[PDB]
Amino acid sequence: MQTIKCVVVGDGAVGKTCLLISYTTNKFPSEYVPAVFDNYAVTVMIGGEPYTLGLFDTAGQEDYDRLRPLSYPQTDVFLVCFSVVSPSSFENVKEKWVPEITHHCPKTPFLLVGTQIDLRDDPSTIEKLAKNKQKPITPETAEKLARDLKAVKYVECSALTQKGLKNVFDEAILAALE
Repeated sequence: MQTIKCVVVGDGAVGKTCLLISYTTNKFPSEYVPAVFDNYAVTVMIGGEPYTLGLFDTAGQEDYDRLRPLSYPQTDVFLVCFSVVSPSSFENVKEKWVPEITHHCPKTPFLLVGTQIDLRDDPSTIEKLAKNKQKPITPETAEKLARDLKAVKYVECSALTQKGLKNVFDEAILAALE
């Protein structure tokens, strides 16, 4: 209980980096991304009881056989991030993440977060989809996928505005107790 380990991972997600950096100091635009990606540790004050928080993010490598599972994951909280503006990203959650989770041995609470709301497929974007007749998927269609097995809870956040972190900020504390 001295420290809380949490891992962050999403399916591709082009704005995956901007999501992590925006939390460190705000930077959705990420006009310029850093070369090598390093990990950052931050602590939050709560009722006067500061707790350290370790954030882990994949930075390519892979070919180094990092082996996240380490035959014994030390993560007590698993976070997932996906976009609801693209269709292929919707199936990717079930085609790869649903089965891949088996390697992690579903024995811990999972949280499903929806990001990129508000944009809901900006107009210029829905036009590009209209040509392929894809159309964006609604959050209700995604919520059913989480309740397909045993999703603990689902939440939506807007990174474009500070309305996204405020939603996942209160929920993040709940995991701290666990």
